Amino acid sequence: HMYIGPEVPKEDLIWQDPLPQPIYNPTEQDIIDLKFAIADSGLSVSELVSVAWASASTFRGGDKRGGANGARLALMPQRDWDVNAAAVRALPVLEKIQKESGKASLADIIVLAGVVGVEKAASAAGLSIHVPFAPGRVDARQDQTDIEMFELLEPIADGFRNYRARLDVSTTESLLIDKAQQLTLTAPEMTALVGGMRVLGANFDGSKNGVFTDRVGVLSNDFFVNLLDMRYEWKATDESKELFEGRDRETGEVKFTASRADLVFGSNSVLRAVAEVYASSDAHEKFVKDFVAAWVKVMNLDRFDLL
Repeated sequence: HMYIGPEVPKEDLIWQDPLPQPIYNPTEQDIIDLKFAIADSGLSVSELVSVAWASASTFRGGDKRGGANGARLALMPQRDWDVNAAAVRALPVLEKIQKESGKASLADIIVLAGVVGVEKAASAAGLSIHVPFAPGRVDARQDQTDIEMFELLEPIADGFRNYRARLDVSTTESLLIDKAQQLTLTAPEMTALVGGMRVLGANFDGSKNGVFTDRVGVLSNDFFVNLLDMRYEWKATDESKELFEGRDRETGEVKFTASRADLVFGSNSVLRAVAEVYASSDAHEKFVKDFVAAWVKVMNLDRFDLL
């Protein structure tokens, strides 16, 4: 025997010292294992969706900064932002999962969590769908973050989580459009994300505003069906016109509450045309497929390495 054969693969070698900052290269089986770990973590759909959104939603198309790479949600100041309060209570579990595994960055794991969330919400609505996921993100550390000569702004508003920091007479609807264009979303993709994320229970503070469904955590088209249902009549609750009550016209009962961010989807002609497609009988699969595309789009905004 002359030993001139192919080099045994690195996956077969018994031992190799841990790098103090490992390069990761998760295998398909690595990703599958992480998925099961996340699904069995006891994190809810809403939390899985929340933590994923919070990490990714900082992207600015204007200059191409922000997004889920680097995992700044785990660092200051993002970890402490009011709007991220719900998201951040899920981090410690992914942090532990990341350590036990050592197969992927925390940056990747955060987005994987969103993938698992959307998949579960989909099966709860009677659909098996594959949510695309690309590994490769890295974790930034606190100092690397502190030195950077660009600035990411704590958001005055994020309509996708029905968050509005203070009223200053810039309208909530225009602030939602601003966020959306920062993320380079089209009007249809913005529309699927809002409706999706509403019924998923992704409001920053657990409020029921715009949550037009009795089955939270299920990726249905409930939001759209109930928003366009003429059975309901919509009234402002006071002079601000920031908050609305939807009452059954047949029985008088107050069924829903809503903010301006929710109501605009039925109160602008273009958005409404989109909403009425998603409301359609038998448009559920189509909605789910547009929500997924939109969601994955947002999750990948900053992935210039996937050149």
